[PDB]
Amino acid sequence: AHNLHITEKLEVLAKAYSVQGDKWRALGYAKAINALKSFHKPVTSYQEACSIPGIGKRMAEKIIEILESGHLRKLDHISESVPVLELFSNIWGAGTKTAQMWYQQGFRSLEDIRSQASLTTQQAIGLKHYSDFLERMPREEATEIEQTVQKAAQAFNSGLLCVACGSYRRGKATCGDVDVLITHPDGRSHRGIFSRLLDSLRQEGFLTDDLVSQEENGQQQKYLGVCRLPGPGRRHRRLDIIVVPYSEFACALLYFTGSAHFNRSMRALAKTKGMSLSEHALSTAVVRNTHGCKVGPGRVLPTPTEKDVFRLLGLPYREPAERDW
DNA sequence: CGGCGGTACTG
DNA sequence: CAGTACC
DNA sequence: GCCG
Ligand SMILES: [Mg+2]
Ligand code: NA
Ligand code: NA
Repeated sequence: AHNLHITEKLEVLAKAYSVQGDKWRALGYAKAINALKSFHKPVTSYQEACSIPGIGKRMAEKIIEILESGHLRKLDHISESVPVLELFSNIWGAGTKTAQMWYQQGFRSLEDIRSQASLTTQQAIGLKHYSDFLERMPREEATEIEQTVQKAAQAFNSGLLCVACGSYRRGKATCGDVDVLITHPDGRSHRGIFSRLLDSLRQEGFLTDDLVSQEENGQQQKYLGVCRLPGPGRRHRRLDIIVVPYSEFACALLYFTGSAHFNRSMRALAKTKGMSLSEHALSTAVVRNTHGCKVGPGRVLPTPTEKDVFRLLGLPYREPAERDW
């Protein structure tokens, strides 16, 4: 953590680009910032800048301006719309397009949104839980939530295997939400159980809002919603559940454990090797066109364990706490 | 030049 | 489909 | 934004 004086200013720029919808420029910035944060010693030279992976001339020039003038002139020309765009796209279900649209329509505050904006069902829930959805819970509460789900699941099939993933599995002290993966060792009993589980969890008043939940489909893969533990002092928390076939267990676990950048790096690596990795499977002999798009499926490789995914990719295994990029 | 992860709901 | 979301 |  040796370049806070520069990265702190870059994260402001990255965030501005992000809420304005400039996703690839923002991405570039993210990789540079992350790089700078892992670099033990204070970069001291424009040459020493380019040196680092994720950093190039453009970014180097910025870092040079910050160490000499102790400032970044671009930070002074960030659009005034940015704080408002950030406020709006912090509503669950509203992204950069929606935020920019609301802004163009003259809205500047959540009060404007509440009173004048047209909201999707999701966004109305997002807004109702605006503050809650910005808070992190202690991992101890995540345990309680996982256990509430696990108990309700194992109540109608004790064979069900339930594991909390995401930041919880990566071992963080606090969690943004709870990610529960459910599967079954028998390979078939996982089918059409959202039906039973969600009903059970609604029965106990545990679920309060549904954000994403295709219950008309017998093939539902995920539930994204909102729960609240019983008793006083409790806040609404975001709950994400996925149910996967046992054969996809390792890939599902890897994906659902993250982090996001870790998943992307893994998947980017797989593609270099003519393979493909998703929450469903690791595939080989994947045929692609000249534009990187999948033109041919290939074969699914057997992956009983996360270790196998690493192995098939020619990588040393990493514990969840080490995937925390 | 041009890709930068791969996928699942919503409406 | 585009937008948003998941990790 | 970075990089092949
Ligand atoms: Mg999470
Ligand atoms: Na949002
Ligand atoms: Na629904």
